Amino acid sequence: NQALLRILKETEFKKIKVLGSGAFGTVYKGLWIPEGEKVKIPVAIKELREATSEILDEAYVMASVDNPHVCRLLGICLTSTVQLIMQLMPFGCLLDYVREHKDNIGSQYLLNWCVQIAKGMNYLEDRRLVHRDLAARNVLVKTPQHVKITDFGLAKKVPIKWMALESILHRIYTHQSDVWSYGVTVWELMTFGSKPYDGIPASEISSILEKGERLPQPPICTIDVYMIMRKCWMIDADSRPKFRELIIEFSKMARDPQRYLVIQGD
Ligand SMILES: *CCC(=O)Nc1cc(Nc2ncc(C(=O)OC(C)C)c(-c3cn(C)c4ccccc34)n2)c(OC)cc1N(C)CCN(C)C
Repeated sequence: NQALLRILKETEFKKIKVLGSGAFGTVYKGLWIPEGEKVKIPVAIKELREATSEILDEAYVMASVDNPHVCRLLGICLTSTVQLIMQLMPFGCLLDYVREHKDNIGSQYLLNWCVQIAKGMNYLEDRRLVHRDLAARNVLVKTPQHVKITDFGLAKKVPIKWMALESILHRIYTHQSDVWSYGVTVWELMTFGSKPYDGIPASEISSILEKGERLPQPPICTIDVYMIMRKCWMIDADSRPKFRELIIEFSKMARDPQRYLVIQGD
């Protein structure tokens, strides 16, 4: 379906402010002004490094993602470089959000985020799509009660500390290895943005995983919640929970939020 992806001219969008920078490229805050519309849509713009060699085929797939908890590719600008246009999420990423609001985040917010992230991942799995880079930094906040998974499709700088053990050792990526990354993302949220395995070099992560060591229990987590994270990090990938079951588990817990998370002043 070609029309779901808009091909933009360079005159249609302007870059206003830098939001983040890395080896991938740069993400800008900008404005999209389609020619005959007289509207100014706030957008985020990611300019990829020059190719030196297909990604339009992946762009159409990213444009067809149709779920309230996964970011959709709004448009693409094809020159020597490739620039991706998406809706601006005005509250930033969930990683920065839980760090800045570490004092006043209730259990209902946290468990609802876990549900929405699982809903987005379950949608991707039903489309037979693997994300490969699920992390708290890659969950964006449209509104505090509405989050979206971003950066889907960029895979087609290794995020070792979020990867399943079989991804580190065998470079095997499946939906069950996404579940492992989901467990680390939830651990990031429950610790209000702590760095996983802080201090340990990335070259030693596969070793400590092989010895049975996992991320510690967050203090606000009852054992009921922590055992869900623990099951996401089982070596046998098929034993890990499925995103379908994670939606059901966290939905039941979001109905009685104080029973499952112990937060000061909740
Ligand atoms: C976790 C770091 C972060 O995301 N910081 C951030 C994010 C945003 N909002 C926003 N909106 C859309 C997109 C996006 O879809 O980009 C696609 C790839 C075009 C992004 C975004 C996505 N990736 C992969 C990023 C990497 C780095 C930076 C942003 C993105 N982000 C805003 O909007 C204001 C700000 C923001 N920073 C400045 C943090 C806000 N401070 C107030 C903390």
